[PDB]
Amino acid sequence: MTQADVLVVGGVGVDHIVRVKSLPLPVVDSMMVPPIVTVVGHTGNGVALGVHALGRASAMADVIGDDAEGRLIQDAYSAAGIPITFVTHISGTRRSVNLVTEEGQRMSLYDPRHPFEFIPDPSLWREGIERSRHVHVSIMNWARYALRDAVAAGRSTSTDLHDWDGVADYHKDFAYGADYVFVSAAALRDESGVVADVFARGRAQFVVVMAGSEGARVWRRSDELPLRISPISIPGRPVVDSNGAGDSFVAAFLCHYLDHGDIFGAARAGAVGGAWACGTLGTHTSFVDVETLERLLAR
Amino acid sequence: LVPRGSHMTQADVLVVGGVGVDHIVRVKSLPLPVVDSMMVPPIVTVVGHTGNGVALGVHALGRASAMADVIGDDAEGRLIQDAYSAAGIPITFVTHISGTRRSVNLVTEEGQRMSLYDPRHPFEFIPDPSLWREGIERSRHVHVSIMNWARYALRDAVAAGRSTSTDLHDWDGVADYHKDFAYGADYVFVSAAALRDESGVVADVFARGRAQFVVVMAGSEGARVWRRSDELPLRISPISIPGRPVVDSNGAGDSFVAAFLCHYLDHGDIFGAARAGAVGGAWACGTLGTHTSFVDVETLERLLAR
Ligand SMILES: C[C@H]1O[C@H](O[C@H]2[C@H](O)[C@@H](O)[C@@H](O[C@H]3[C@H](O)[C@@H](O)[C@@H](O)O[C@@H]3CO)O[C@@H]2CO)[C@H](O)[C@@H](O)[C@@H]1N[C@H]1C=C(CO)[C@@H](O)[C@H](O)[C@H]1O
Ligand SMILES: C[C@H]1O[C@H](O[C@H]2[C@H](O)[C@@H](O)[C@@H](O[C@H]3[C@H](O)[C@@H](O)[C@@H](O)O[C@@H]3CO)O[C@@H]2CO)[C@H](O)[C@@H](O)[C@@H]1N[C@H]1C=C(CO)[C@@H](O)[C@H](O)[C@H]1O
Ligand SMILES: Nc1ncnc2c1ncn2[C@@H]1O[C@H](COP(=O)(O)OP(=O)(O)NP(=O)(O)O)[C@@H](O)[C@H]1O
Ligand SMILES: Nc1ncnc2c1ncn2[C@@H]1O[C@H](COP(=O)(O)OP(=O)(O)NP(=O)(O)O)[C@@H](O)[C@H]1O
Ligand SMILES: [Mn+2]
Ligand SMILES: [Mn+2]
Repeated sequence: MTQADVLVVGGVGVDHIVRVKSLPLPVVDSMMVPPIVTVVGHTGNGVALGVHALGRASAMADVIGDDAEGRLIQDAYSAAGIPITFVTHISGTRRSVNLVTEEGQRMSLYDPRHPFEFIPDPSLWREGIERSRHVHVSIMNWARYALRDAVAAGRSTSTDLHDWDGVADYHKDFAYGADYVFVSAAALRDESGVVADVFARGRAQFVVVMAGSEGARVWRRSDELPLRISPISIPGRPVVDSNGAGDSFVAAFLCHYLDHGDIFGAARAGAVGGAWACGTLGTHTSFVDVETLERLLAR
Repeated sequence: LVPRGSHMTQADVLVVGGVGVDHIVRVKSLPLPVVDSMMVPPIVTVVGHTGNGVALGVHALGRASAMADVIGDDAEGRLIQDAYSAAGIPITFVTHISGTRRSVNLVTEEGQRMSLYDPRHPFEFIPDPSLWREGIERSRHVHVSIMNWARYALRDAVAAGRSTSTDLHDWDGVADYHKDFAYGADYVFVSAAALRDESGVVADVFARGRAQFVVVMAGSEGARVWRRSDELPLRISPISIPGRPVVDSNGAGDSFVAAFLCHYLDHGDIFGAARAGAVGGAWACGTLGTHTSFVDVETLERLLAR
């Protein structure tokens, strides 16, 4: 209802976390695992929580289900002080089963669940856009038009492409359409070439590549080479689950860049918080606050 | 930690322990691919696990079942609860902080299953026998699922002169965990899967336990029934159902057990019941993991005539 700093569009669901000895899975008919937790998650949700956790004002706009999980999300967001605007789809809330090893390897078994061709009433995101400084668009299929609207409304825009080929046409609208572009180095064949293209064919102001344990890479039009942002080791806090890490990174970065306009400072800030999300198990269970950030950012 | 739920009438089969929740994920193929993210069709969340299987199968066969287990104060715990009220099945339970059992089942378009099982209860946890003792009094037969605490339910059930049965599932024949169930129950079911010296284990069970007979289930190869009297196992042909091809062998053992019991309680024919269980198990193979479907009396009797 009120002004928000970051509007997140889409990307809230439910995650089922199974801790396994190692990946690829053994050859068995039945294997016993430690407790399988069920948490609210998915990329958009991560960013929103992270922003809110940093004292800033976030807000959600997504398609959830008339599920039990839809309602879990609903008053989970009411538990925190986070505005959520949703429409319910018959097909139900997105959810996923994530396999995690005790050393960090992650595989995600993802259930988008919504009709690929489905578009919610644009008022879903359009009202958010009027009351928001920045818009983070998560790569739900319909969310592309939110980005379209957001840019047209002269809001700063961001997106997370996640694993993306660097080739596929699906992600492309987000890659070329958003001001600040985040993507995981995971499936990138020619990062150099992919970045260069985005700069050429899109309104990408800069491109931040997240590469797990080896940190993150920041690309600028001005620099032919990426600025390398080393991963942060937290004194007292070891890595447990790198799920929600990207979203946490993004959350910190945005919050920092919205205030300072320093791109590297924000990248450093994102490296923290990204690292903080690793000290906890379970996607989007723990986020860094302001006080904790500034202490570690002096470090 | 004092039992509650709904239980008032006489029951044919009391199932002790073994109810939980399954998360079913349909996968392209197994062994799992090497990737960071792949999309799958809708992941359904259904009530399941071994005890639940027996109880449901019995219920589907026109007889009266009933549950006694440890569930959680979970959402999944409450899922189970009014799933059992949807059907006409009495459940009596105690709640543990650690929550309801769960499992993640990976299933292929070919039938292949991997189960990631979460017992969740403290291994050393024992509910107050009042959980199952009222059940035992209002029941003709007691099926004990190999939950660790269920160990004493069986003992109590036996002392109450009820006929008893259990499903040991995978068992090498060496572990001491299963032994109390193996030696303590009247009708013993075990999967041939991890049995190294099947013969010797049986001989032992008969010798050191009160096993009246032992039913070895061997998937696609049918089932073997052992008696003290015959030195060789009687082989029960796997049954092919007309109109219903094999698609998913998930739930077959529990289904086998339910049908067997219901038949043996009525007729006392062991080979006859064994044949019925073969049908019940085959029906579960005709079922896809996501649908809960058990054979009724009519289909059973028809196919048992064939
Ligand atoms: C957020 C999500 O992003 C990625 O998923 C996207 C796919 O990569 C896209 O290809 C597209 O999938 C569509 C396919 O083209 C096609 O199958 C069509 O039928 O519809 C599909 C659904 O639209 O869109 C997907 C997003 O909707 C990525 O692969 C996936 O891993 C990402 N989800 C993870 C995010 C987090 C936290 O950041 C975890 O909590 C989730 O469990 C992960 O699943
Ligand atoms: C029903 C379940 O039975 C079997 O699981 C038992 C284990 O084989 C036992 O060794 C014992 O495990 C305990 C360990 O001994 C102990 O050291 C500690 O690790 O705690 C363990 C849990 O108490 O007891 C287990 C039963 O509590 C079998 O291995 C397992 O596969 C069986 N579950 C299947 C049954 C169904 C439906 O028929 C599915 O829903 C499950 O996903 C299957 O896994
Ligand atoms: N082991 C680690 N040690 C320190 N920092 C880490 C570690 N793993 C990840 N990070 C930080 O967290 C960020 C996110 O990691 P990464 O796994 O690359 O994102 P991601 O794979 O896209 N996660 P997701 O958004 O769910 O797809 C990285 O860019 C680092 O800044
Ligand atoms: N592929 C199959 N085709 C036909 N009948 C089958 C097939 N698999 C199993 N059966 C029947 O179903 C019974 C159960 O077999 P089995 O898979 O060993 O039980 P299980 O291992 O306990 N599976 P579960 O129900 O999860 O405990 C067998 O004894 C057969 O009678
Ligand atoms: Mn990501
Ligand atoms: Mn079994």
